[PDB]
Amino acid sequence: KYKLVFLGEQAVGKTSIITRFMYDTFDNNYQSTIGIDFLSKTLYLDEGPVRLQLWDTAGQERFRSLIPSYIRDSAAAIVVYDITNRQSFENTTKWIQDILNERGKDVIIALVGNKTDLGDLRKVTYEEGMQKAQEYNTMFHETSAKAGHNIKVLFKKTASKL
Ligand SMILES: Nc1nc2c(ncn2[C@@H]2O[C@H](COP(=O)(O)OP(=O)(O)O)[C@@H](O)[C@H]2O)c(=O)[nH]1
Ligand SMILES: [Mg+2]
Repeated sequence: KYKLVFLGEQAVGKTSIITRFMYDTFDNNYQSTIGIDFLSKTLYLDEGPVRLQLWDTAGQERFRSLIPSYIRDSAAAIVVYDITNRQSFENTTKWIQDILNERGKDVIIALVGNKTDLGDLRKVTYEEGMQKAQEYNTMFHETSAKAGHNIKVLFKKTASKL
């Protein structure tokens, strides 16, 4: 079993990405919520099966004292932002630092730009996201939980190198 924690500002798409991967579905009528959740899934890689334990967190500032417990013992950490929201992107550094403080080098980190189906509303370029990821040597991906685009490769890459 490997603990994968999802971090990021409220409403960027953490719950939706997780749902998309778990049941390959999307709630088009889903109106943002506050809460935490745990879900695990087994992925079969051309090397053997890998059990993943996904932690869906609550990123609002009022829950900051819970961050250490979110990240503790994690094998991987996904920092998610919204490509249409500049402020959610500016906060990625904060989340990446929380990860480094708590786990140092013993964790795989991935930076994800979500909501790629709203390209017309993009406020953060792919370039910017990629540079941030390169600054901290993390993985970089842009996804769309709504359309269900480029999400499976994210979990496959994490489950493979970990
Ligand atoms: N257009 C679009 N909306 C999305 C996408 N992912 C999530 N959303 C919507 O954005 C809102 C916030 O998503 P949610 O998963 O609750 O965010 P969380 O706070 O990170 O868990 C919801 O109303 C979702 O339906 C996406 O890829 N595209
Ligand atoms: Mg959520």
